[PDB]
Amino acid sequence: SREVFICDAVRTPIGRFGGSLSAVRADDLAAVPLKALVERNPGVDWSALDEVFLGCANQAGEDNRNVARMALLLAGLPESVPGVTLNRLCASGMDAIGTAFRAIACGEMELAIAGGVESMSRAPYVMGKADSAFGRGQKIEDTTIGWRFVNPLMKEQYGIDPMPQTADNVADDYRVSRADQDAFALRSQQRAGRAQEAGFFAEEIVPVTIRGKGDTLVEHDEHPRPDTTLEALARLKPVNGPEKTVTAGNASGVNDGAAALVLASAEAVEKHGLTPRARVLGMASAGVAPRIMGIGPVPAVRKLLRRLDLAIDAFDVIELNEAFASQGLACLRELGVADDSEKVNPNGGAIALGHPLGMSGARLVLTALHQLEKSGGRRGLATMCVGVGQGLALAIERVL
Amino acid sequence: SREVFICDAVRTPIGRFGGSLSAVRADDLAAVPLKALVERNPGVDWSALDEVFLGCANQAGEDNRNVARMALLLAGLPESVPGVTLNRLCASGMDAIGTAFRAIACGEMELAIAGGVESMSRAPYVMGKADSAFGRGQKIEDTTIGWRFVNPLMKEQYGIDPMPQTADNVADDYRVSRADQDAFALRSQQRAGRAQEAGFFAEEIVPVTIRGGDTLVEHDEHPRPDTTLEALARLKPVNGPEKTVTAGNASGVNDGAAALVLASAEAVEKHGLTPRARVLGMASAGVAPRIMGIGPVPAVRKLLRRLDLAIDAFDVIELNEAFASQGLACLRELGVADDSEKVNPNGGAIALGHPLGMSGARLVLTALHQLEKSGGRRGLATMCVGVGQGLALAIERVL
Amino acid sequence: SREVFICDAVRTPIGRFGGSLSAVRADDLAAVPLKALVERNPGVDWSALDEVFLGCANQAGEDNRNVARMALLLAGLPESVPGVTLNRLCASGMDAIGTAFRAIACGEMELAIAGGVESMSRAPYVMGKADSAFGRGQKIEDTTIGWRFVNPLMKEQYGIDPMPQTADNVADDYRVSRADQDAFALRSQQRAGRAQEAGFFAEEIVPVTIRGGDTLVEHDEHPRPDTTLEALARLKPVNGPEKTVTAGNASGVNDGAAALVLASAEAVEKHGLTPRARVLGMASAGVAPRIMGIGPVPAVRKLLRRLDLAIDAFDVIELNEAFASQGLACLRELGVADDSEKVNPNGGAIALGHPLGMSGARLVLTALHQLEKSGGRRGLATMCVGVGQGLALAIERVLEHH
Amino acid sequence: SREVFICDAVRTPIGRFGGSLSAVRADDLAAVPLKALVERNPGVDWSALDEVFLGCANQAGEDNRNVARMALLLAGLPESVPGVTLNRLCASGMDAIGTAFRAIACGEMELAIAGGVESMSRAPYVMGKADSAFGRGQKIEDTTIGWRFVNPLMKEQYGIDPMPQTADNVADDYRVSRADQDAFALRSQQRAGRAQEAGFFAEEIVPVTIRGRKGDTLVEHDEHPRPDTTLEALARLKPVNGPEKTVTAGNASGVNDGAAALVLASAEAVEKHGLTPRARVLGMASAGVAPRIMGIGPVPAVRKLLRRLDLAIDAFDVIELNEAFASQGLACLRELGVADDSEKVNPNGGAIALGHPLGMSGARLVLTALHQLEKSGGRRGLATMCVGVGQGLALAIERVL
Repeated sequence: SREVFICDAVRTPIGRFGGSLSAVRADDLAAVPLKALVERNPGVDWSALDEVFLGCANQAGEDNRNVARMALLLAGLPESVPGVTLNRLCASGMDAIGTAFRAIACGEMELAIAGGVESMSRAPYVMGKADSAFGRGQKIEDTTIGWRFVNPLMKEQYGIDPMPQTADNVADDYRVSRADQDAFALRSQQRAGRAQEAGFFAEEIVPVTIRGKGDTLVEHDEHPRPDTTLEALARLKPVNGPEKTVTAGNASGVNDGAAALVLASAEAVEKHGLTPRARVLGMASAGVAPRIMGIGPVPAVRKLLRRLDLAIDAFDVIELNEAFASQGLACLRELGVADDSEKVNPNGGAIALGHPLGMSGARLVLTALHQLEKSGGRRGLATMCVGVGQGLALAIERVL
Repeated sequence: SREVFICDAVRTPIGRFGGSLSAVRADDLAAVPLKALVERNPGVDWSALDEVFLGCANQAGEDNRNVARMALLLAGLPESVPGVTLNRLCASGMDAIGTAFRAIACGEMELAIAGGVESMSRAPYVMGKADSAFGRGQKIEDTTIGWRFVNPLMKEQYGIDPMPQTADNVADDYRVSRADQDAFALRSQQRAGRAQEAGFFAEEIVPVTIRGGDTLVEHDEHPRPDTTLEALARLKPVNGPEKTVTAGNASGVNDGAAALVLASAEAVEKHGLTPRARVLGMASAGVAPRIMGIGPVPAVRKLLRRLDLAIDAFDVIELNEAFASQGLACLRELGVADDSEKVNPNGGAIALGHPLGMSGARLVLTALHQLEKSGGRRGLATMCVGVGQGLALAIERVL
Repeated sequence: SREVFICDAVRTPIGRFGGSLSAVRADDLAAVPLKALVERNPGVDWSALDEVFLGCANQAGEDNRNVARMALLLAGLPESVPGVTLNRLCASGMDAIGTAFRAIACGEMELAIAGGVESMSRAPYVMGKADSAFGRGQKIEDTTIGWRFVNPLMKEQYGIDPMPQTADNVADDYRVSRADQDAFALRSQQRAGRAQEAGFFAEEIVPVTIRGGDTLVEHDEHPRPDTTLEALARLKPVNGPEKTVTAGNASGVNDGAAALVLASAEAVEKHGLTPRARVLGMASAGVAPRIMGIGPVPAVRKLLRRLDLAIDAFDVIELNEAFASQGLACLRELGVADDSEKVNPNGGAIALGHPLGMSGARLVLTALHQLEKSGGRRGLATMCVGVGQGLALAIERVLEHH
Repeated sequence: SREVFICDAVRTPIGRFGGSLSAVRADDLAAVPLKALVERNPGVDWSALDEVFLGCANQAGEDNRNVARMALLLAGLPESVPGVTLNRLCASGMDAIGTAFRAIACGEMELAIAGGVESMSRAPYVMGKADSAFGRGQKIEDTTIGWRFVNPLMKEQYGIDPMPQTADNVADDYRVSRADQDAFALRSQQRAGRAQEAGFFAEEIVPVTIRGRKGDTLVEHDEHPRPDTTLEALARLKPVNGPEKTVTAGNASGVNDGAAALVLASAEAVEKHGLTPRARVLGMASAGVAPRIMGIGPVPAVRKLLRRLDLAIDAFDVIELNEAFASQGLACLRELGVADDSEKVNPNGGAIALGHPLGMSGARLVLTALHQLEKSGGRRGLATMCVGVGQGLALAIERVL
């Protein structure tokens, strides 16, 4: 192993479904943070960029045929730069970062961009080919979210629980009450409201231009509900019926966004005049039962911390993706961290900010690093649950 | 050094479009080699498997939402095993192996499976959402091959040349005659027919069970062993009578899957594995989309500069045969004879077909197979990528 | 042949594409005039209704599988009442009336409803089946307007000219200027604006209930009563600057339904109906598809030859205004002045819109309405048809004596 | 009401779903009987044809935008000849004949062609527009058979029972046993088998030629019959709607492709054009019933026609009762007072053997009733059929002496 440094990092705002980014093609959306990294670091010879690594969970729409390569071409990067796209659903953007990290760490590259994109607004319909002449069985399925082309052997053995059903399964199996879930969701809105007002998100964001009438600029996260009250949350009806616990209020949404980071060896930092902001420590993955996918981060974090020989206490910032309050609380309880820890999602998370699957994992690493710089903390841990039962964890350390 | 070894490696047969594997869902197809590797190596505690890495170029069909994880669950691997899917179009399967290699090389994992899948038979149609109430503008597009949801900025700047058009561009720009392309295609069919008859492909292949009573698919379906130079010389070019690329000097559209075991020294010792090769390294390069077939040249050169090796250092070169034109253009730029017996000794994709995600993994698997049969040392696997890339991966047989 | 009477007649307002009626399923929309006739004539034993005949040009969407029978059931008519749907594209609604007329005229039934419906807003996409395992050639086609599933034998022999191109072919071959087309369009907008202001259309219309709180849709959405000659003269032609057909001298894409009661002398007496007109007859004709707009000329001639009437025996002529070019070319062939006050006296489809299946029912309904207002005797309704047809239907107001 | 004659009449063979006619566009298929009427009757000035009327149940596919006019143009008929398409689902082709009849009977025209077409093989999929930006609710529906774009009000008030369910409802409410349904099915296959061997269908049929790189196929024979059907093979089939029900694939018609067309003429037109008058049309009547028991539709349609003509059912030498399902065939015969096994009912078999291309079937019933009257020397024929969403239609004819 040699050392690997995260240098510059930017993200787009995150839009609501059908919202402020809904007119931006996924490939063009993935380009925006790449173009911004080129314009923010003008001292770099971009023909020395070894690879662009992007996470993308869909890849059926405008993000088809390796959107990493589509996006780097659209962003103005030299045609000599290769690109590759990663799919670990919800954790694709974190996976891109770990994958760029491992490539640099064993000496195969010097300089890379890793991040992620999802346009859930523009997710297309898919239709299976007829497998016989004049086939009457064709159907179209929405790829915004959820299962399509269901394998009967998968449904039989593992189920096809929608994500909110998995979050109810976690609330049942780990005993996470409606009240604790709603209190977690309120803290995410409150912390994100304070961060919004302080300009913490504006420090992360690069704006998107919508060419419409006249050009407009998207600059603000659209998903947050900073006026949320505990009383409003307690009135919401659960997604899966009156005795369940998961609601639209204690869960993230469907969203659009992109993010990208520079990773570099020590030599690349010195050749290209980069600011090394953090060292990557490592990434680990784990499988769990698909029906309780939200608990994924517990064995992923434990595999990483065992190999790094570190306790959860060694971390000043923990970014635990808030796909659902039920699974966030259950992961914190298993790992021995207080429900309301100020070290965990200190500026709020996905319940406030939304969850464009491919982008989210890149956002978590980006914002952990950002919060370490503001707080003068040392170690950061980013972790998230993954559809069909996985977790992923990635640790960093601020450069002193 | 911190060595990474390729152990067991297997592949399905390769099916024609609408052919012998066309009834097998992409996810079930991917699961076939994973289940074969489990059954062939029962001394392994499979709960110690760190990751499944699969290449897949499409991911809109039965391969959606991370086919690596779908396939490992369908194959019977424990749910504790994570999976991730890579997309570098044509080279996805080679990228999977290189990615597993890097994860083990830097100490993050011990034991991985890497491979690839493509069901081009069962690739779906895609339809964009309406952006307006009562939208009249919707259309469906085929994802079997080629461009869909064309970005007009991509089309203006780099073009949207179909793969056979790029191959014609390489023929013109690198002066590769029709006659040279057709002779290359004939050698592929002849080398392939010999290897078939010798039972070489059968040693790589694990059979696919098709449920009707039940049948077994065991034989590669794409090869045309009775091909003649006169039969190739008579075909009309895809892009008109001036041009050189035909259906005969080109790969087709195909279905298949492959998977390899990769392991640290420690994992080999712990799980009683047979190490067969050491992975030396992988490199990628970009080129102009319009001549994507030349991608292997700067990828090979990047890898060989880092390893400190000349192209003559390799006993086997597996160069994907997407198009005879780009195969020859690459061989001539690299200083290797058109007809070299070191290059694709048992034939390539013109004969065997090209299920995108699978091909990269097949090239590594079969390079290692050929090294064992010949007593050679170093193998080089390389291939072009749609939208202008190349990938190269080098291996070395163990002593 | 016995006499056949038109009794009560009603229509929905006509909506724009994606406008005021765009949320109403085609079948529900067809039910609205049927239900209005039942509630307006509560005297009648509706179990004696012999048939519902509706026109509909599309029948792929919510109007699939015989919208006449769907609509009569949704309207609350007894399940004992049968229904049949007619498709002569643009003239389907007129054909429904003429078909009811003929059934009653040769004694096969006593009492019918005839009308038409179109929801061009909600027209679906269609997709051919794959003719081979793993077929790669599938596509989807919009059914809102225009050609789909094109037969190469039809394209080669007759062409697949879009409707506005056929209107440009009629303007070229019959020499109809841009300026005469624009002046014909202006007259339709002015005439319809006077008719709107007087409450003439409100008398035709029954409201559509939109479920949200519920709203009512009560007035035509398509008219542009502030239209000026200057504003029409500025519009760019559909098929390029050397052509004449525009958005302003042509009808639109529209939603609407209409229905009329038809009865024998015996049904009028038995059910206590008010007879308002007798049907004199219907005739159809084919022309070249490329000049479909001239269809009404041989249709009107064939009808008037059999009825032994000249064109000036008609107090009202409702000529569908699909395009000003073909309206003018038709009036000039029949010897009727471009600006006649007998022709479309309350304006036409350039103002009101053209929901294909409904328009033909609307023309007969509004011809009869105009006869009652003016004290006129005979009306003629005639319209052009896609792929080269014309249809013409003549009525005579029932006159009292002493 | 003056007299109206049926003159020449022809049909394609009936193909199976995805079978012998499956490569023929619906509009080209409809053109084949029209082209054959022209070639068989060169004594006609075809510029005097007043109208082509075709039945068609679907009209979403290659049959879109008035297939009557598309087909007469493809058939080579002059562009001066108008056409109109009727939709009464299963009865559309009978409706076309009645409609041509009524136009001639009240003096509005002299010479017409009437018939029907269905290509159930090539029926397309239909997809509703999204009613909102980025709508997630779109779906496609097969239009081969069955409900699409279901109205929740129709489902709540009347149901959306598929056709076989309606036939099970008729078997339950009218007490029609599985045994009687299978014996009815067997008689249809045996009668169609004898008619086939006798060349009876060959006299009705004009061939379709299909081209391609494997050469020409001449399609000449009905493909749906299973003349080797046995009672024990019928009795082994599993019912469509579960073990308690009676309707099977063996005691029901299928999904099929075909076209048919008939010449109708006034006395004067018969004279002027050198036509052979074969039958007088007596009349047509329609009736509604509950959609859930649509198979009983022919009972009130027949009773209404026979009341107005002042005829008893026994005045007919031939009854062509469409065999959509044996259950409704038998229920209708028992209501009209005609024996289950009558030799006057479907003497040459019916839709259980021959198939049911919706728009075409009603035209075939009238065509083949007239044919059987000519072979037998019978005087009066009755054609009747049930209709999806609860109708019947009945049409009566009289052989010219």
